[PDB]
This record gives sequence, C-alpha cells and structure tokens, in this order.
Amino acid sequence: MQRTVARQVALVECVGKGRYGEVWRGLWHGESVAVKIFSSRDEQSWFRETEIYNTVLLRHDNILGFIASDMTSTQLWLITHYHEHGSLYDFLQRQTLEPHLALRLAVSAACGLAHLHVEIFGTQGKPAIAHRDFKSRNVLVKSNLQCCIADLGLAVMHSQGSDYLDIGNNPRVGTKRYMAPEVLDEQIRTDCFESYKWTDIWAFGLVLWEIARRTIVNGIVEDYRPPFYDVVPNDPSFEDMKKVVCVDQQTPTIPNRLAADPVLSGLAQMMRECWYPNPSARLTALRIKKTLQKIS
Ligand SMILES: c1ccc2c(-c3cnn4cc(-c5ccc(N6CCNCC6)cc5)cnc34)ccnc2c1
Repeated sequence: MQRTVARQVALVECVGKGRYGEVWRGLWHGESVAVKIFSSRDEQSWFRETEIYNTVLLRHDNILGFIASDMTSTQLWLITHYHEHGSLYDFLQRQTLEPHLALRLAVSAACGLAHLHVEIFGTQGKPAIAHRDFKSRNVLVKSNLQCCIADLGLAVMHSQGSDYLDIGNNPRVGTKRYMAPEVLDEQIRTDCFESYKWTDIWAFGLVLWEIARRTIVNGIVEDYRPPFYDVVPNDPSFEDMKKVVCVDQQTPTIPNRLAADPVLSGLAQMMRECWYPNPSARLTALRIKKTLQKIS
C-alpha cells in the first residue's frame, strides 16, 4: 500500500513550480524523496502516470523510480526518488560539460528512451511505450551523472499482439518548443504507434543539441540556451513553432565547429538524423543508443 508512504512523508523544500503543479523535496525515514503535487488543470497526467507506474514493470536505472501515488481541498500526489542536481535543464544551466560527461548524459538518456520504446515480451516484460513530452526538463541527472527519464503523464502504449493504441484522455499536448513538424502540421497519424516514437526521437535530437552547446571544446563553450532560442519567444505559441519548423523548415544550428573533433563529430551527424522531415527516415532510439556506446 502507497497510502501511508504519503502519510509519513514530511515536505521540506519546494524545488519547482509551474503549470503542471509543484515538486517538493521530502523526507521519508531519513532518505530524500520527490513529491510532485499536481495542479487541478493537470489531474489527467497524474492518473495516467499512476496507471502506468502501477501497471507496467518499468523499473530501470534510466527511468525515474516510483515510490507511491496518493489522493491526500483536493490534492493528487506522486512520490518518487529525489535527484539533487534536478533536471538536465537545471544541470546544463549551471554546469559546463567535458566531452566525456556530455557522452555519459547522452548515452544514459538514450538508454532510458530505448527501454521505453522497446517491447519486452514475457511475464517480466512490458509493452512498447512512447513518451510524447520528451524534453530536458523531463530528464533528471543522478548523483553518478547519469540521466533518467521522468513524466509519463502523456505516454502511449502498444503491444505487437493487440493492435489498438492505448491512449489516455488527457487534453494536454506535447511541449510546443519540442513538437515535431508532423505534430505542428497536424499531419501525424494518431492511430499509429510508430508515429509517436518518431516524435520522441525528434525531441531527443533537440536535447542532444542542448548538451552539445554546453560541451567544452578548444576551451570554447556557449552559455545555455533552449532549442530555437534565436527564432521564437519564451512560451512559443503553436503558431510561432508552426512557422519556424514547418514553413521556414528550420532546425537548431549545428555548431559550425561541430566536425572539428572525433567523439563530437558524430553527435552532429546524429543530431541531423533525428531531424529529418520525413519521420520514418529518423534513427530509432536503439540505433542511437548503439552508435553512442559504439563511439564509447
Ligand atoms: C518531471 C521532472 C521531475 C519530476 C520529479 C522530480 C524528481 N526529482 N526532482 C528534482 C527536481 C529538482 C531538484 C532540485 C533542483 N535544484 C537543486 C540543484 N540546483 C538546481 C535547483 C531542481 C529540480 C525537480 N523535479 C524532480 C518528480 C515528479 N515528476 C517529475 C517530472
């Protein structure tokens, strides 16, 4: 029972606030936990995330660990492992990355996404899962400087066995800054599971860029900026993104000094292969994972 794990947790510090609700650092029997208190406008994300975490055997180093879910005037809680560095967004804000570290975050993030995407058969297996809101804010950085993916509120699942896409009822859509061209065009086939995987991949490419920008080479490193920082305002409208990504056919600038290296020459090419306009031309998460370790 998750009931009393919510009852004993003491809330100590609010480490995040937004339209999704709030995230707090909490103490439970000496150890630190994260407690996400959802906003009224995002109740359906709590439901979907509660269903998936209770229903799917998902535990993995590179996926945020689940502890409990509670309905504790009305308020919905999700209690999980706590990670001090916060999100990849937060980490990339303050820290610069040695090439080795850039690859470590990149590979571990790719492990998380591959694990989500790939169906594992058998009693201890899991259906194929697509995230649908992959972004640097929804990836945490652990103590060992490896990533793990969070926020399954919009996830969609599918088995090879039964072809009907398990979709929730959430009105929420993907974060606009990260939406693929086919989502902004509304040309995506919403009854095909592979489509949703291909939008995760697009978004993944954008996260690589964010890591790349913050990586040290020849003692050059840029300050943190989000993807498309040079073409859209802070909370880009769908229409702002539609114009940039579909009409103007823009993709983030690949550092014009991205190819003057061995280990970070490939990252540039891999970035390109997440951003192909035709979704089926894109690399799969498994192929990205493999390439990443293939080059260590
Ligand atoms: C998406 C992402 C995360 C979660 C989480 C979640 C789990 N852990 N965690 C930690 C932070 C966090 C901690 C500390 C900091 N700082 C300390 C270092 N300096 C920068 C500010 C910043 C951020 C935020 N969210 C979470 C729980 C539930 N749903 C999620 C959905």
